[PDB]
Amino acid sequence: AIGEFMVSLPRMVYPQPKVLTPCRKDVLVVTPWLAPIVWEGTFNIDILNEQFRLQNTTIGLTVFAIKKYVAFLKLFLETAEKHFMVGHRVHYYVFTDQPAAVPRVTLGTGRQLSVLEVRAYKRWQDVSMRRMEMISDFCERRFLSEVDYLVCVDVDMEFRDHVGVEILTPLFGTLHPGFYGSSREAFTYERRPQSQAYIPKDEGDFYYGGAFFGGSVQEVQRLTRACHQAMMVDQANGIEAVWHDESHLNKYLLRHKPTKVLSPEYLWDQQLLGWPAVLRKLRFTAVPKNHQAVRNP
Amino acid sequence: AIGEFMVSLPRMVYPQPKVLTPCRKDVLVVTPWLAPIVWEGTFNIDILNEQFRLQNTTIGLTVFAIKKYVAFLKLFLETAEKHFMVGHRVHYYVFTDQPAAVPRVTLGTGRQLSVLEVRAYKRWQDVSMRRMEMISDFCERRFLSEVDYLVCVDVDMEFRDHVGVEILTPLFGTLHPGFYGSSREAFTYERRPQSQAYIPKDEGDFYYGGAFFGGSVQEVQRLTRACHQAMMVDQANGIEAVWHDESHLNKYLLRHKPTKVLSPEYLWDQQLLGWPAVLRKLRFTAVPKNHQAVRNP
Ligand SMILES: CCCCCCCCO[C@@H]1O[C@H](CO)[C@H](O)[C@H](O)[C@H]1O[C@@H]1O[C@@H](C)[C@@H](O)[C@@H](O)[C@@H]1O
Ligand SMILES: CCCCCCCCO[C@@H]1O[C@H](CO)[C@H](O)[C@H](O)[C@H]1O[C@@H]1O[C@@H](C)[C@@H](O)[C@@H](O)[C@@H]1O
Ligand SMILES: O=c1ccn([C@@H]2O[C@H](COP(=O)(O)OP(=O)(O)O)[C@@H](O)[C@H]2O)c(=O)[nH]1
Ligand SMILES: O=c1ccn([C@@H]2O[C@H](COP(=O)(O)OP(=O)(O)O)[C@@H](O)[C@H]2O)c(=O)[nH]1
Ligand SMILES: [Mn+2]
Ligand SMILES: [Mn+2]
Repeated sequence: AIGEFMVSLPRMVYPQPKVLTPCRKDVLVVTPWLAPIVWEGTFNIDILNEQFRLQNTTIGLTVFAIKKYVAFLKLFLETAEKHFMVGHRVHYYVFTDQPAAVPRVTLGTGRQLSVLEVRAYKRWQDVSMRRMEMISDFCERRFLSEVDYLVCVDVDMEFRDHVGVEILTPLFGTLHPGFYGSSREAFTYERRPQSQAYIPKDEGDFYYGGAFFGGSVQEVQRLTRACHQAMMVDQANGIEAVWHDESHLNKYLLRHKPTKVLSPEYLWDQQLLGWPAVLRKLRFTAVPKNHQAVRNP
Repeated sequence: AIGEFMVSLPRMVYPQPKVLTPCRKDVLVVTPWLAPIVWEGTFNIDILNEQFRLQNTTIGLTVFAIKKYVAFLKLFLETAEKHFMVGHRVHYYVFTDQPAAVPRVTLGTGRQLSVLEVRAYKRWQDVSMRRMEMISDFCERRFLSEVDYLVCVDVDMEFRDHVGVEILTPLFGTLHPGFYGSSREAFTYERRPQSQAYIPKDEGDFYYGGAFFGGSVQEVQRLTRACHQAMMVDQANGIEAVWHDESHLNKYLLRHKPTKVLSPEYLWDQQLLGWPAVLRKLRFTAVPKNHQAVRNP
């Protein structure tokens, strides 16, 4: 459940926080709207685990595995078992056009998997974009009754290190690995004024990755609903945003500030971008793929 | 109101946050439980003002002016008018044993003051401690149906700089100005295990000042009820905590982590402590007083 009130912790022994020592001297750890930016070194996971366990927190994890992308599920789920929310209640939701192709994966106690059969769109752009509509629909159909928080990710990925309750908050986005160090004019926002996802060169906080966002079920429902509606308006106007659902996610989070922002520890591609010193851990990373081959028959 | 969901902001022009530049290099700006620690340089007040105005936020401010402390009201209120939550709805609650002695203070638009008549205790310790009971009682009688957040402060103080919506959150405490750089072993927590306020030497995050705390009405009601109840247990057991209400406030916030922590900018004494480099602003500060003279006939 999401408790309405602060919870009471038992006695705990851990190092005292140091007021006169910054937890990181190399990165921004809070946004100008006072949302934590989650980097290793900023959180004590034992405290957070207590707070969230005391509320019997249940986390849904949504993933789409349409057409050839069912091949990514085995490694995705096996690594999630090792690294994602261990110790907490987890409900995986695998959206797929091929229920029988979902691999058998042994789950830890308190963890379960639902397969949600959905239609496959022809264009990969549509498959990716229609995730917003499908997530929104199932929030009403299933998620509101079943989980407290939703975490919505790409399937062509693997967990390599801890991804836990430190990310949970009403609404979160994740710094895109290609742009965390970029100025807002280099951000690949949709720049056509006619698009609902339009963002001018003098606006923008961060470039958030479409591959990892989430929040309470109610906030994720609103975000996904609003993004879908924006895409439908664009469609009616003959427009498709440069980066599809990610463009609309960025517009949404520009205007509705997330209450936490995850660092690129949470969304990385090691082959493409290496391992900068600023990343103490690589938690959730790309799996090599041949885009053209895997996206088409 | 305290909106259920994130609000939508209009277009805004402000400097882009810099992921690879820490906002402060000299202080901790986030706790190990991912609560912001509020210092100048961590927040953009324009973004926060928009967020809270869109919710039509009403902030209540409680202050006790019992016996000779009515003398502090004029400067307290006149400076609050210049610096506290300007632009937002404010409801001052002045608890006093002398309603007729409350000074006439001119208020800006959207701001109101209520005088709550309460009993005077003989001992200054009891006057200070009974604030918990009194705030708790009025949370139910009045604050629940009248304001969104409550801010509870000492009266022997003046505002010298901005104190605004950046502090608002479900539950906040403030770093005591005397001890922000101290190790936990040095904190003047209650150390007798016979007291409900007991905290052993290997526990403690910060030493919070009893002169400035707050949060949602519901969280403040819980904190103040719990502190009063603990004080009554100690009294039945023949013990009074070393620092009275502050000792209990500290035990409470140790076990129920605050969702923001305010830096000593928000609670200072310049005569005692000067103006250290770590304080870029001095926002709410002690008015000199002769403790013995003002606390007794
Ligand atoms: C100034 C920096 C210039 C260099 C930026 C380098 C990374 C670009 O990244 C792409 O960025 C797009 C938005 O602009 C989409 O998010 C796309 O999905 C993403 O590629 C995906 O994520 C990537 C991390 C890779 O895994 C790629 O294979 C994926 O297709
Ligand atoms: C290692 C540092 C050694 C030096 C510490 C110097 C500040 C001490 O502070 C007192 O601390 C107490 C708890 O231990 C109570 O909070 C007391 O109300 C407070 O004095 C109040 O607040 C102070 C800021 C002053 O305004 C004082 O006049 C007040 O009575
Ligand atoms: O044929 C497809 C194309 C994409 N997707 C889903 O849409 C996500 C985003 O697509 P992709 O990973 O190819 O985008 P990229 O990361 O390269 O931008 C994938 O992770 C899958 O979950 C899918 O299931 N089948
Ligand atoms: O005779 C008194 C003593 C205490 N107080 C209230 O209790 C608060 C805390 O007492 P005080 O400021 O004297 O404590 P200190 O800050 O010195 O520790 C004061 O700000 C007043 O609001 C009061 O109204 N009358
Ligand atoms: Mn992907
Ligand atoms: Mn005082």
